[PDB]
Order: sequence, then C-alpha cells, then structure tokens
Amino acid sequence: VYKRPVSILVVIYAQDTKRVLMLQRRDDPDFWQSVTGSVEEGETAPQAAMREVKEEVTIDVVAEQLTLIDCQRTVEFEIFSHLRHRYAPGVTRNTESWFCLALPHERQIVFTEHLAYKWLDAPAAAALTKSWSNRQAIEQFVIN
Ligand SMILES: [Co+2]
Ligand SMILES: [Co+2]
Ligand SMILES: [Co+2]
Ligand SMILES: [Co+2]
Repeated sequence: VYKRPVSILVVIYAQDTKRVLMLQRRDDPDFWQSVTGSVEEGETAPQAAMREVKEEVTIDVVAEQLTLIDCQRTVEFEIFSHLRHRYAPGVTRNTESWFCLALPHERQIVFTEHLAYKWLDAPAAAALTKSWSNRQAIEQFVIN
C-alpha cells in the first residue's frame, strides 16, 4: 500500500552519554536513521511518534514514564528516488515533524523494522545518516 507523505522523526539519545541510537534500514541497508514513520489517518503527530517508538524499538513511553518532546520543527524534503515507488503517483515531497526522546542510559534494543542498531556519539550519528533532516535534528537537539 502507499506510504503517507506526512511523517515523524524521533531522535532517541541517552542523557548520560549523549550517544544517539541509529538503526539500519531493511529496504536500504546503507541507510542508518533515528526512528521515522508515517502519520496515519486519524492520528496526530505525537500519537504517531509514540506508536512508532513502541513498534520500532519496543520502548513504551507511557508505561516507562519517559517524556516524548515535540521539537516544534517541521521540514519538507524530496523523497529519495529509489524509495519513492512506495508513495502514490506524483508524490515526491515528504513533510516531517521532529521529536526528541531522552533515555536515562544507553540500553539494549529489540527492533522490528530494521537490520541492526548502534549507539554513536552525536556527530558520528549525524555524519552517518543519509537523511539531511535526521542529521540536522541530531545537530540541533542532541549536540546543541
Ligand atoms: Co520507520
Ligand atoms: Co509506520
Ligand atoms: Co515504522
Ligand atoms: Co511502516
């Protein structure tokens, strides 16, 4: 089915080390990223963010009393040519809203959508990712 061109990005990082959790995509194994996901019909961006965090890295934010922060930033970017097939005909732009999630410590991650995970210092995570928006979010909200 078609992916929706409205998405969320959740930058996950550990408060004590400031390392950033990066996840290896299955459709593009060269693409490491923070948690991203489409906003589905009838849900809000924060709902989608909490849902994708539960689905993709098995972290439940309500139960753990963690705090999902809305970064109050939205960007729009061109969908990678090789991934665009997943969107409806004529759709080439994706609009992405940013969130930040601070864990108290690095931890062991069980993932579902990805091939592997790594904890990296923020500059390295930032340089590693293929997504300019993911990079920018790490730079502005982890590094400062
Ligand atoms: Co995703
Ligand atoms: Co999704
Ligand atoms: Co997902
Ligand atoms: Co999905």
